[PDB]
Amino acid sequence: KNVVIYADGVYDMLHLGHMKQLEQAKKLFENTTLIVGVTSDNETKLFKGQVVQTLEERTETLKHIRWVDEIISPCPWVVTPEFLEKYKIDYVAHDDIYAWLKRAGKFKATQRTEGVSTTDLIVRILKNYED
Amino acid sequence: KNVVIYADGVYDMLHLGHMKQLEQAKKLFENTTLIVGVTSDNETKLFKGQVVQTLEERTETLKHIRWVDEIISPCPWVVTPEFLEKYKIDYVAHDDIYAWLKRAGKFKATQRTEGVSTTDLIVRILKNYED
Repeated sequence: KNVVIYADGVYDMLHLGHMKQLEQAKKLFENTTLIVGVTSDNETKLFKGQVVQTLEERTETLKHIRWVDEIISPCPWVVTPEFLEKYKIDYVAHDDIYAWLKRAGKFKATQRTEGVSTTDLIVRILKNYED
Repeated sequence: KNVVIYADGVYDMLHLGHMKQLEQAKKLFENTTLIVGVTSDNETKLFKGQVVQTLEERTETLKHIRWVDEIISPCPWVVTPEFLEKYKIDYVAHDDIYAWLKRAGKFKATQRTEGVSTTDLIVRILKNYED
């Protein structure tokens, strides 16, 4: 009755927004294994343009999160059907290139989540010292 | 065979340092319940002088951490023997006012942990834009 869920992302400077999203992926069914994929530094740099924490810091941080059952670090940038087969993944959690996942019934959307980001924290601190 | 461990702190802007410390408290024995106490805003302000995240943000964040089994939010600023009795706490994890805990065999130290703090992240980002 166990359902394997895969979610991938950069997970740079992880915050409540990411944690709630991982919670939602984990709770898509009563019995899950949540596998989390953490993109490589060189691919995040090239395809997003920047990355702050190394692959090791981003993976080490996710390890402490309650909902994460397994980590693939680094993961592939693009999910393929062979990847889904090789790891026995039943669904991919995401918040088009993803049309083949929806067409196979393997796409699960995770509603949007606001968190207290590093930016929010800096802004909140500096509001105390200048307008 | 279950051992109840209590750790209290502010847990402002939680990072890897805090997560590793909570891991260490959780793993002090093979079978534990880790209870975590989160200090109140007004007491943290008065006794530490400042606090960034509210009690709700600090508690909500700890809820997502793998090692945390129960949260007392807000917790008392000072641990008393009645508090230990009331919650059936066998040990207090900490990194003098704590001499009575050591004298009773209820004090467990958690070695020091370095993390990638918010400050470290800001500094690392700004090193890219100015010396």
